[PDB]
Amino acid sequence: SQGVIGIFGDYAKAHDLAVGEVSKLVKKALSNEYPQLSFRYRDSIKKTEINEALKKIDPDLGGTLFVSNSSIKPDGGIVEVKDDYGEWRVVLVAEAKHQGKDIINIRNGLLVGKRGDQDLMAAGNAIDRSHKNISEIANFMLSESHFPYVLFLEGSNFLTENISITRPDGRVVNLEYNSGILNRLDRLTAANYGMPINSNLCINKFVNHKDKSIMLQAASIYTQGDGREWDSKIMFEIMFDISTTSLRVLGRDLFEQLTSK
Amino acid sequence: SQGVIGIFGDYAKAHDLAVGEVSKLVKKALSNEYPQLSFRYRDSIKKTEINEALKKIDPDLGGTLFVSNSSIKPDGGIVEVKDDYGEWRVVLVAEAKHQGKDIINIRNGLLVGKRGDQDLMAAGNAIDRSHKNISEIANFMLSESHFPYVLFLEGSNFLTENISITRPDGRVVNLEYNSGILNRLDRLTAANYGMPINSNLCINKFVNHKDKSIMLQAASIYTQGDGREWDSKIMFEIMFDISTTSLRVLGRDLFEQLTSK
DNA sequence: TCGCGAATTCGCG
DNA sequence: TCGCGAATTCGCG
Repeated sequence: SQGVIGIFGDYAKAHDLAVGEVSKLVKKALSNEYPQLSFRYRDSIKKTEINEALKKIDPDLGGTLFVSNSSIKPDGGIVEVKDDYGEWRVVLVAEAKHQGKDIINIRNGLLVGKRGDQDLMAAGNAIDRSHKNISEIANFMLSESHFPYVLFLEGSNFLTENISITRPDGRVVNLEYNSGILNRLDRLTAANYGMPINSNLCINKFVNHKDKSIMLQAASIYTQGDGREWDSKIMFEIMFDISTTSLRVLGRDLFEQLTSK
Repeated sequence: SQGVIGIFGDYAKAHDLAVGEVSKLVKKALSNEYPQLSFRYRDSIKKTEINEALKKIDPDLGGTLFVSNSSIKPDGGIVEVKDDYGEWRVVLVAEAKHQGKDIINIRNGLLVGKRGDQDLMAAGNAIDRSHKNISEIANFMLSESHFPYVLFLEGSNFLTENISITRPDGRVVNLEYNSGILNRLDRLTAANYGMPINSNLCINKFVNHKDKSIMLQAASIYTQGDGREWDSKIMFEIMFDISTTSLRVLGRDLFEQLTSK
């Protein structure tokens, strides 16, 4: 709670900064707050890197590639920091997804459906893709104790409250939030193991079962619950919060740089 | 290696059985081989179940649902067995995916692309969806030591060798296997942590890092490497193999039923 | 070049 | 009914 983020946030709002530009601005704020630490922003990671990180855990892992310069490209990029051993440690990965143009149709008068008949459109499964990148960055961070992955959802397919949109003929159509003809929110909940959405799940839980002990890598899933678009200021504050808690977890491998610089 | 599967396999080939009907036939073979064990086949699992399995690991897990009767429906169903405590243990989950209709276009004469110009079509990312279900059944089986998930890939987007298709005008067009304009095989490799495709990865590896010890749940990804469709006999034999090794892992909780029945 | 992402309508039980 | 899956063309750097 250092005040400087109040100025940064109002900058984002004053410019309608998308997720990618907000993560770039988060890097700026971080280096402003921690001037002796070294941050950077990437817009992609190559599969070779991920595989290289994998076989460092176990020799039999990470031994596959079919397209040589294949890569993943989170539309909000990766913010990293440099630790005391010169290694780069990811402190933020962000992505922003959209589904369900229903509120647009109902705001206007366009009747959708197979025969121009429907008010609503049966929600599709495109949002299932979001699990691939989460898997990639999870495997990338399989040796870290923090998973700083933030997903930002938007659209009529991601409602957490009931909303009423009125047509150009006075017709109030109602979007019922828990309706399985619209709500695709459940399609993401496997990523944080059914832990709460709209919350920062950055620090990894360790759960057991038998002698079977294991680590969970949960993603932070945030929803514009009322159908509207995201406020860049809030989007910014969330990312700053998830990145700082990442820095808290990295605190051991950052000490030298912070005390002697 | 009990012979009976030779007859079963030739049955599948003689009928072109899709993945779902092959898994149903696998159940039949299993109960034929293990007549004192109790198997069953489901075609879906409800999110409530998955959440119920999750909070059995940790109280804070599995506490989310937005659509009440939301479910997942692997197009090859789930084969289970009943253990000595009356509990049902999944021994097989199978799914079959398709991408890249290129070999059809080149077999015929249809030039694709924005202006009816191209021989090839730039491969899309629909195959990324396959990670959701893998996540769901992984969370479902987070307390098991075996992950019996088999994925069957088919299409010009999943080639492991170079193939040559000749047009109705003598034109040999060549599909180069490691071409990143066609090959989407890398889009699955996060599921088995870069371990070998076309192999049975059913038994879970335990890898460490610090004191940080963890369990990996790797999916079996099989490819029709030469673009063609799957032979139901082989598809069958693979599923039977992955399911039996599942039974091997369950061997402790199955003893009573096998010795006293 | 090459390789990555976007998220869509609608069928089906 | 309601809710799940299918996998597609093509833009963009």
